[PDB]
Amino acid sequence: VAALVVDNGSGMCKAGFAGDDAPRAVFPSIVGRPRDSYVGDEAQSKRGILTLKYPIEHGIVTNWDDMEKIWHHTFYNELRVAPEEHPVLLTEAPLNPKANREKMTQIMFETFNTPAMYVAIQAVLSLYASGRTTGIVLDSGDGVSHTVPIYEGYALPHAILRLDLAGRDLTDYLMKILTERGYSFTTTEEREIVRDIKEKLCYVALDFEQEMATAASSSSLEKSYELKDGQVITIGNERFRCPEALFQPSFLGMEACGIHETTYNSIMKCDVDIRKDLYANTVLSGGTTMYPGIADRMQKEITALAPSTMKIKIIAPPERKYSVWIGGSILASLSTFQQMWISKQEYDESGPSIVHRKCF
Ligand SMILES: Nc1ncnc2c1ncn2[C@@H]1O[C@H](COP(=O)(O)OP(=O)(O)OP(=O)(O)O)[C@@H](O)[C@H]1O
Ligand SMILES: [Ca+2]
Repeated sequence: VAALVVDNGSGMCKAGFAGDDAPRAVFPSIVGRPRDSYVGDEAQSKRGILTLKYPIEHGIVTNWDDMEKIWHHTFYNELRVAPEEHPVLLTEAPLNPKANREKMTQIMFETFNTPAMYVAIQAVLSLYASGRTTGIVLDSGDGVSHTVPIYEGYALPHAILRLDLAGRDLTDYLMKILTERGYSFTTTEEREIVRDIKEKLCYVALDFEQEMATAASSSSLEKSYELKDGQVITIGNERFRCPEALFQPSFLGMEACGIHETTYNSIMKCDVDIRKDLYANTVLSGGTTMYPGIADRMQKEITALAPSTMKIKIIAPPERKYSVWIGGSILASLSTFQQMWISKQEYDESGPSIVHRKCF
């Protein structure tokens, strides 16, 4: 029988069967409750009568009651399976606190009675999906961006960096600057419309200053978008100013290095003898890395920071929106992985802290 692959994020949850090339269910990480409980799409649609919670903040689980409700929904409503029948691979953020790993483990075995489980780092799974075991991954989702150096299958914790600027922040920023053109997007249902605008029309400029000058001298960069009621709006320099905040956190009032400088800073924290492997194997993952033009801009910026003789290669896989899930599916499918699982007998004997020596 097949193992199950579950990838829980700040914005979206992805789940399915080990061996498939895509997840079977993708839904919002939202739990709703009367002002008895609703999860996912139903919670968002019925949001008028409900109080909404987001159990995962910047990649870290903060509310365990609600996280359990998401897992019950994932098994019984979305995949339509019995947890006690299947081994279960779960995913976690880089630098997930020790206590969080243990509680995760406790709930699978004691609440859902899984015969087996395992937990792997999100960024490591993405690297695997690209057929590599050495490289540095930039993972940018809905709530957090990480840069993660990896060597022979092992993430290097001393060199991992965290930036709390991602897709959710970009959506809000686009709402703001579209107003300064005369439009008025402010409500929760309007936020969802602007999220669509962002995903369809936005892009990363190669040279920001020059792109600003092009937009100010003609309408060559303008694009249109039709709203539900038939109104057509027009967007110009907003198309590239929005994702520019990833490269300049100043735009949002943050005193922080951009995603290009963060990647270089992580590499510089690693042993001199491995840096060249990392420079030549920089991989992009997550929904927020989907912008057209993002790989060429990363290439340009890293080149200006690195030594002049250095070989720079940015890899941006076409399926990178789901490369965490696909990496898990690959791993849980390998017959040479089957003796890596934590069994329930092992749990019964050692308890939740067995996870530190089994999932290393
Ligand atoms: N084509 C696209 N262009 C730009 N942004 C996109 C695109 N598709 C999705 N996104 C954005 O990516 C985000 C979702 O990505 P992902 O599922 O990787 O994050 P997550 O796992 O929910 O969150 P995190 O990893 O931060 O915990 C959303 O903010 C969404 O608006
Ligand atoms: Ca994620």
